[PDB]
Amino acid sequence: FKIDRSVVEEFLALDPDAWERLNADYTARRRIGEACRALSRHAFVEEDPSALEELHDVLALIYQQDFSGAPVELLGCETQPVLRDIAAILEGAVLAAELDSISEEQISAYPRSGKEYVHWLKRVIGEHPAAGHPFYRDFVPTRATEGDFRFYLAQETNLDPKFDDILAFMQIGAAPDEKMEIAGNYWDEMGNGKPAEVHTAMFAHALDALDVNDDYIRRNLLPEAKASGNLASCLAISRRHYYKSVGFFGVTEYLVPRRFKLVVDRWADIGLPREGIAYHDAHISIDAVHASGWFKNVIAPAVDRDPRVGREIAVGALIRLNSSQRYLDSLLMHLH
Amino acid sequence: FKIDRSVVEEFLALDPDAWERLNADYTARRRIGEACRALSRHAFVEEDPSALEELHDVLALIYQQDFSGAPVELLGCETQPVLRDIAAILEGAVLAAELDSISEEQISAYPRSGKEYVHWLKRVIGEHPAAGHPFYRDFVPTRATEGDFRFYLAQETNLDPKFDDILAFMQIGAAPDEKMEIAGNYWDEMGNGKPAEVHTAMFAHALDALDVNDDYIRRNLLPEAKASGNLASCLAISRRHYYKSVGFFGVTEYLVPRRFKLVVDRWADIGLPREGIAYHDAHISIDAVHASGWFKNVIAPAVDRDPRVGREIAVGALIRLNSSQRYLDSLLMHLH
Ligand SMILES: N[C@@H](CCCC[NH3+])C(=O)O
Ligand SMILES: N[C@@H](CCCC[NH3+])C(=O)O
Ligand SMILES: [Fe+2]
Ligand SMILES: [Fe+2]
Ligand SMILES: [Fe+2]
Ligand SMILES: [Fe+2]
Repeated sequence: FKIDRSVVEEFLALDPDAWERLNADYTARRRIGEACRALSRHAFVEEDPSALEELHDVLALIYQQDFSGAPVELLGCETQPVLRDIAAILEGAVLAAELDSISEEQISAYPRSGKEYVHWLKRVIGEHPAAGHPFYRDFVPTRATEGDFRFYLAQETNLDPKFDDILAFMQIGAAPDEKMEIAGNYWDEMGNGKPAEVHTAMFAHALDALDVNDDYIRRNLLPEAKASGNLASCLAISRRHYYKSVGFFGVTEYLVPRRFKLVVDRWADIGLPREGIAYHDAHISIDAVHASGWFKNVIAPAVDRDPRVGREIAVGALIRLNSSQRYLDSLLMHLH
Repeated sequence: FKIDRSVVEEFLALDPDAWERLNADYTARRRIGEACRALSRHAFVEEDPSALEELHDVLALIYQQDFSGAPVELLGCETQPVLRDIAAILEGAVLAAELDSISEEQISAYPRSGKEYVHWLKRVIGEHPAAGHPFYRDFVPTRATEGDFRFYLAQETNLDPKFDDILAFMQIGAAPDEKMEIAGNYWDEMGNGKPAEVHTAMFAHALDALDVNDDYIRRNLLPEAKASGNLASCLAISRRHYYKSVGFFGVTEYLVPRRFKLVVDRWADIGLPREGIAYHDAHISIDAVHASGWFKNVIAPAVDRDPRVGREIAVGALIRLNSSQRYLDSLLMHLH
């Protein structure tokens, strides 16, 4: 028995009684798990490109159930016993592969106090090529066309359309200082209460401005873009990945202003719809404040509370940087 | 093989390799599930009081992992395959028992438009005895002592200490109007950014004012209080329970002002610490606004979007009312 996206699609078509029957059958569930481990092996031991994309198509479908409003037809279907087993197996393989790229020396030399840790982390980020990737530094200012930006924005649907809920998952159970900062960040994503300023709505308008429609996205989404989106989902939704999440989205906020400024200037230079740039325009200022608040009020207090979490935060930062690098290298390569 | 709280405690003591070994052994996992179904039968078919409390002690331990910041020692432990199977089985039994108390006629006669549905729901709530329970209407104004309030507050740790995260879970994936309202409610729970006004912090101060310490809570928490807390957790953390959640916490906001006004007036009448009443004092005004916003901006738009969800919202409201009734009846009975 093989597992792939269509198999999980079929699962999600079952009615509530079919799900209950599947959930009671641990022989069928063992078979599902074994199929997941085999898919994992093809994806990350063999590194078969098709199996890797299949694995991320499966994870993306499951996270869709975690992150999207459930349809009325699914309300009685107990999907957690099977979907969480599938996600645990494929996630474990995805994360083991990220960790294979991270050395112990990268994640252990940090100072064991909060303010010092922030300086160290900013330096560690600055050394990574993703912090100044040529897609933003060279390709965008000098060559990016409307067709380029439309392809790029399609990749970016992996993260931006769900940033508010990533923050809402993350802050669950967080200590007070960290929680307060993530809460204020979430409230900013929610337009501070003004529907026109909600960030997902403004991102959607940029997508409409370049006709980044759902079918264009489906055809053009890169495997590395899928993996980036899946990593962000994976880390946000488990409490135990919280400190990884802190590093992963700390890097994210930190890098947005330099990246979006390059996109915005080029977007205006080639006369693209001023309506669409509003999303990126906004974040250039906002995320300088978000990055500063995140370092000062999330990362530094967590490290001061328990310096052992500096290692987790560093892992999550490097996961963000490494996966961003693979995504931008693949993106630039497809854009020629 | 039997399952109980201590067995799940032992699971949570395993190291990451032990969890990985357990997760790969579907024979051990089948045995765990079968033990859960047997515990369920004792709890809800036999209605053995001890098995029922054991079942809710197990669920409470699992939800603790879902809602609490993970300790550094647990960060590498993949608990989802087993804990989610246990939760799915015990939850299914808890919810089937709630639904046994809900008739089809209760949840089908509603008007299929949002503003009308709100009037109908408010009437349905008004007919339930939990909407004017004698614990608040008779016992509190005339007899409640400091020792009574301390016992009561211990029961209330089932819900209030996690209300902000219940809202954060709920709003995941919500449609825009509903999301905006839940977001503003969450931001209010977060003191609108002022740490002194964060609601969990003010609830904790009321607990300190009466010495509602962790050991007092552990000894005095009633089984119905545990079930109330577990219901709230169960509904909030699954997307498919969202519309139940909408009814469950809609009833919650609606009932707070009348309930807290009675508690506050009596608290002041018997000279208890003015510091502690600040929590309840605040909510009397705030939750009149929260209830109005919830009906107008969560319930009515959801029903106007898809009237089929009126049935789910009604189920969740009645689950709240029924479980509140059992909890307050048991509470009043223990207070003599
Ligand atoms: N997609 C952006 C992050 C935007 C964060 C959402 N507010 C990036 O990869 O740089
Ligand atoms: N424990 C309260 C609900 C308080 C809601 C938290 N802000 C009740 O049962 O009425
Ligand atoms: Fe944003
Ligand atoms: Fe931001
Ligand atoms: Fe509150
Ligand atoms: Fe409220």
